[PDB]
Amino acid sequence: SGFRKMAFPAGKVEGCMVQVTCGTTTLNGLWLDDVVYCPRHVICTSEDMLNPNYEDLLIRKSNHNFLVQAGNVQLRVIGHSMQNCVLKLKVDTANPKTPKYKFVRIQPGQTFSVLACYNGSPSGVYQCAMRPNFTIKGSFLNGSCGSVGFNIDYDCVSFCYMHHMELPTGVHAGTDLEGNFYGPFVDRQTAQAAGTDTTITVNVLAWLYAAVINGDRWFLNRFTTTLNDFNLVAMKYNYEPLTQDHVDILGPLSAQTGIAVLDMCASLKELLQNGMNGRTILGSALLEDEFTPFDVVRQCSGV
Amino acid sequence: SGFRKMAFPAGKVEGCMVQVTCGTTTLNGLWLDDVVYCPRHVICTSEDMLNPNYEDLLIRKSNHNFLVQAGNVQLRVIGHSMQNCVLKLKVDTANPKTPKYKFVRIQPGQTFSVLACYNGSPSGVYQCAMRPNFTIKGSFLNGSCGSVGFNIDYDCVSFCYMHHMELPTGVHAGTDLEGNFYGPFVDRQTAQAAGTDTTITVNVLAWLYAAVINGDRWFLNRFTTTLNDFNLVAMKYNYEPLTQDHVDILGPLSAQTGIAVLDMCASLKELLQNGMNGRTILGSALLEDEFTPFDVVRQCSGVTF
Ligand SMILES: *[C@@](O)(CO)[C@H](C[C@@H]1CCNC1=O)NC(=O)[C@H](CC(C)C)NC(=O)c1cc2c(OC)cccc2[nH]1
Ligand SMILES: *[C@@](O)(CO)[C@H](C[C@@H]1CCNC1=O)NC(=O)[C@H](CC(C)C)NC(=O)c1cc2c(OC)cccc2[nH]1
Repeated sequence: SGFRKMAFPAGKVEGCMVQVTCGTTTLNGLWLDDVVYCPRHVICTSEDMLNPNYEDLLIRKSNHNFLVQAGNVQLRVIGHSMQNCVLKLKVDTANPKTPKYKFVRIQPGQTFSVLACYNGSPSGVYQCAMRPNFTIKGSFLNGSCGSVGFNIDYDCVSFCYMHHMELPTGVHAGTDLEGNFYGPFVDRQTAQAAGTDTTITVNVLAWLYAAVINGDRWFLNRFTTTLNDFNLVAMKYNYEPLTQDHVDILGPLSAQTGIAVLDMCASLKELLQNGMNGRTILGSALLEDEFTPFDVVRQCSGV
Repeated sequence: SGFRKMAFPAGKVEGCMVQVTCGTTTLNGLWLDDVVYCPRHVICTSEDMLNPNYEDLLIRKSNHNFLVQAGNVQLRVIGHSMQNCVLKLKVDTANPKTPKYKFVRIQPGQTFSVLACYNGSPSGVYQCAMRPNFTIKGSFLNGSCGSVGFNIDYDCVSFCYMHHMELPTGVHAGTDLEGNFYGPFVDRQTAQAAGTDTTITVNVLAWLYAAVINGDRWFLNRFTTTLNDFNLVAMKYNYEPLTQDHVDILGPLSAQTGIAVLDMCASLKELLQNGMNGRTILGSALLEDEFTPFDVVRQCSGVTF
């Protein structure tokens, strides 16, 4: 029993983190085979970062301009190219710790594990969710650029995130491993805002099922709602609409607890309209929305 | 910026997790150098666990009764001994991935990363706080016994926890790496209840220092207090009393902010006696008590290992 924000074991990724320095700029890189991936703004100086013409800045660079260190050993750069906001630094040595990996673009509402690194050295691991406005609520300080987010399926690491920026509001933004930002963000040194931060409804419902599986039911009620009437109320509160696909994804949690999805929706509607008073759900005073249905199934199946 | 429950990178521990099996009973063990550590109840059958005599049950076992596997590779057991509730098995191979490590016994309020493991395979990592009642609010399923909790310092992994038990309330109990349980629990198949829990005062204060570091300081008041007077008051609100070590580990955050420890105790005292008055701290109206001073420091300054 029990339910906790849980990340994947990061050992397979820890063996891929390196340090990338260009001039006075340093951040993290991801070393897979004989390629090191890192945010392209490492080639920038403090002045270039205000408005960088990356294609212009990149052509004026040589291989020896890039200092790549894997722990103690320094890796010799024998080529370099750009794929959107990701610099690809070819090296004369293939990482012997390269695991089975793939590059994927995660969907909003989905979760992944982040391996926060500084100076190429892992520092901490935690789980994040790709929010509807394509930001993530992480913990990133100066020098965390180049940190990656990932999921693991058996023996395959699916890389989905590389960190680039912290918005003025304190949330964070980044790209997939092909260098495409999540959201309307750009890698220039400017204050940038995201779209309205809507709540991942299917995740909140999954988290309510987890609370019930762990013996908490004070928020349940005998009322019921139609899918449309629930979505009417949810959208009023800046919640994402619940699709029939979401209803289907919640099936296992419904079968395990015996609470129909539309029954849980009636509970959430009451919570949204009445609040939680001073009560808590799984120790939280707010409705948690960064647990996916699968995150709940993996921790609550058989409980 | 940002504040999260953050676990340590677990690569150094993942390379040490193995599976230990006796008969049909299987759990996790910790492979360090040429010794594997694991809960002693692996030697029990399902019925043995109801009322085991581990000394008697162990006398009937030999080295050849122990199946130790790293993945699918068997590690031949060449020696066995019992230390409290932990079984120590000498194997013929020294773990090449053994990291710098030490065995430590933590205090209530200290946090550590748990590497949840099943059949010797790491499955998840999350941060836990040792409650004052010597339980942890973990997430453990069948086959999780032998999972360890740890901290990482000078490239050294300090092992502090090995999983054994789930309580009826849904919390969890275990031992240190010397087999000594945290709290008054025993490795037996019975429903055992933990004492009444309390809030970890030192961690709440650390969380208040965190808010002040971030410019959120409305709660800072003009009063101070003695350590003794605060402890007597805090206990009336189900808060644990502070020790001299607690005051000392709060030192760095006290110097960083310029707020004396006993001054912030007086501020917390007012929050307990008067409430928040519809206000929040770091975005929450709930006082957080599972962030140690180091966690606040390690996360407000990005220390690596
Ligand atoms: C990377 O480590 C840079 O190498 C760093 C990310 C963080 C810094 C602190 N916490 C983090 O997560 N990223 C940046 O500094 C980026 C660099 C861009 C992509 C070139 N810049 C920002 O994240 C950024 C800039 C500004 C800004 O300007 C002016 C105004 C307000 C917020 C802001 N964030
Ligand atoms: C280990 O994996 C066993 O090897 C397992 C712990 C969990 C199983 C699911 N989630 C967990 O955390 N541990 C046990 O099953 C222990 C075995 C002891 C140490 C011999 N037993 C319990 O945790 C336990 C027993 C009982 C009980 O009796 C019957 C009544 C109520 C609760 C309870 N928990």
